[PDB]
Amino acid sequence: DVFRRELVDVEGIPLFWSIAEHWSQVESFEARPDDILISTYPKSGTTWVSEILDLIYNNGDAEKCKRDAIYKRVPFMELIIPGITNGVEMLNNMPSPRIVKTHLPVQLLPSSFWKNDCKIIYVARNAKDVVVSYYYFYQMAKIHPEPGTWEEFLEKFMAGQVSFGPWYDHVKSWWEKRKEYRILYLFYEDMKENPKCEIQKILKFLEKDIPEEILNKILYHSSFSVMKENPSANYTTMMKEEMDHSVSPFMRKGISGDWKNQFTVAQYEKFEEDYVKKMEDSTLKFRS
Ligand SMILES: Nc1ncnc2c1ncn2[C@@H]1O[C@H](COP(=O)(O)O)[C@@H](OP(=O)(O)O)[C@H]1O
Repeated sequence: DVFRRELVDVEGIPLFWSIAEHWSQVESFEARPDDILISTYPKSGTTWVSEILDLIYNNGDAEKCKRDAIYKRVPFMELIIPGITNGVEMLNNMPSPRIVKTHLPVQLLPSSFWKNDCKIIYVARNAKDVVVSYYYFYQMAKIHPEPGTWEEFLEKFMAGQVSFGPWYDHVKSWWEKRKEYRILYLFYEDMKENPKCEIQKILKFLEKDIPEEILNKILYHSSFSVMKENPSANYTTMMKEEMDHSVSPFMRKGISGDWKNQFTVAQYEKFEEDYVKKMEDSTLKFRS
């Protein structure tokens, strides 16, 4: 059974066992100067931004963006599972310009990205909404260990004992990294509030100037209501053994503030006290 195993340490970070097993392929990954890397802590808007980028690259052409599932159009680089998928292989075989997905902490990113000085789009999301999204994702996406109860999972999340390690260090170190490499550092909440503004930021970062009409096409097709029902974007093409949407759909709620529905008041107060200690020295600021 490739599913439901315990995580394995890779350079200090808990990762899926099969990523650890095939780490050589990941560490030696060959980037290209025109790769665009989408980098996120899990559940922070990866799919949303991936779809936006593929829409941009296809001039808003919805049919072209249905050429394959999002996880084939924008490969999850480090995800290697025996008999199931190999993100590195998928990317090696992909023509430029490539859009690459990762969740690796900064210190684990393949060094080729730095050597090629790639542009990177990092997406962050408020921690409370992330842990809620991640709890349900752990339940449905069977590569993860069992999450246990919400209480148990929340404690694991606070302790960084989850796939890809602690949220706190992930977002903080990627934020610091923006001084060394070209990183457009976006917030899920900003995309919720004014998606047009955020897509315009992406376009500027990519040095692309497009007609208003194309921008509006991209906006329309990247909305939650459209993506939720789009089988090329909503992960329903995944084998049921890998993702069981009857447990929880991938496109779950797509809002900011679902944390209020999940956290008890006591859990919230405890989480905030812990958060302040971990985050007060970083210049990073979030809305919940
Ligand atoms: N177009 C969109 N607009 C808003 N949220 C979206 C979205 N597409 C996906 N999401 C949300 O992004 C989260 C998945 O993130 P990732 O792609 O990084 O795994 C899920 O959050 P919820 O579980 O809070 O609904 C999902 O519903």
